[PDB]
Amino acid sequence: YEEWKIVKREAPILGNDQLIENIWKMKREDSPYDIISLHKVNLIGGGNDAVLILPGTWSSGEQLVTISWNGVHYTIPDYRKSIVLYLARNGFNVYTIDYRTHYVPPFLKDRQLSFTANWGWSTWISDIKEVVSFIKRDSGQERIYLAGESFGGIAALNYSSLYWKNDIKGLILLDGGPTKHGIRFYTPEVNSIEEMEAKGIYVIPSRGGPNNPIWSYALANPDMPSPDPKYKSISDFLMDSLYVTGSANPYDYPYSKKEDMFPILASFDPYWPYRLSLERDLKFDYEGILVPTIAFVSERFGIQIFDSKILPSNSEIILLKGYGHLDVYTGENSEKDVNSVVLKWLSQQR
Ligand SMILES: [Ca+2]
Ligand SMILES: [Ca+2]
Ligand SMILES: [Ca+2]
Repeated sequence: YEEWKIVKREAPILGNDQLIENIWKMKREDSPYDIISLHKVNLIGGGNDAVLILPGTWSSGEQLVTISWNGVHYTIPDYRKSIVLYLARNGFNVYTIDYRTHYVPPFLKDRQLSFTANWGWSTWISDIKEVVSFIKRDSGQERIYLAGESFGGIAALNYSSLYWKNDIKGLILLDGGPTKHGIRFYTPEVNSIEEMEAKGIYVIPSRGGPNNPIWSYALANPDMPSPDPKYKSISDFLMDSLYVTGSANPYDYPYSKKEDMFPILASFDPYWPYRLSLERDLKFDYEGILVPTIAFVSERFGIQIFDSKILPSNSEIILLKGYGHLDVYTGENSEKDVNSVVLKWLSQQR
């Protein structure tokens, strides 16, 4: 349990052979599935500094680097469309974490998932801490840049509220952070910890991931019939389902593409613990965080949901006009609107 063990050493990234990946794994407690992992990406010959990116719900560090799940590949990553690869190409040591969710078998159900009952904030925060400690030694930085996507932005802020003084020198929120008072991709099956155990429902399933091969089928066969007869094709149905949820804008700028969206949905982890959301009770102190911050907010999703008032005083807020949630993370226009802007912001800190 104690140590990080190397599992992939100096491995070139598919479609990006100037970039290399290292992966380490750490056993945690107390079930066989309590494992975390850490990915590092840098240019051949080395990168500098340290940026850690926290994935969002059902996401993983693996997804953030190779748009894959357990080595199952759905596409070839484009560094222009990937914050991790883009920052690594531009000279940074970039790291990203596989949460414990990345080790859950997709076929488990109901009470077989009871080992996730205490996958709450102290667990997640402890796992992020182990990664940060490793990064400091690996990169040589006393403090790091911490980025977060969606849920990962809340995680970044929560982590920072506890450890910013010794660990964090800059925050990058990519459509993620505390949401507004009572802000209403699932309808909750449980509403408390007691109900979770009473009903034996410990996780929220993804509508993508290994248990939903529809996305991958539809990328290869986009003109097949729609399961919902309102639409002319399966791809039409799936892309419009993303539109309706504020996840994509297929119809106007930034012109979300199935080639970008379907691989993301396909490569998610199957399950996410209820415990994190059921600990809405826990108060984190965001008042003292004196860290330079850049926050990106999608017009079609984030502005409606995310609360700007609770962020550090520094914060530069970038509104992404036309964007759905997932457009923040992929697509050819994300290079101009997100990735290059994060790089420029980082250059202003140095
Ligand atoms: Ca140092
Ligand atoms: Ca399916
Ligand atoms: Ca077809």
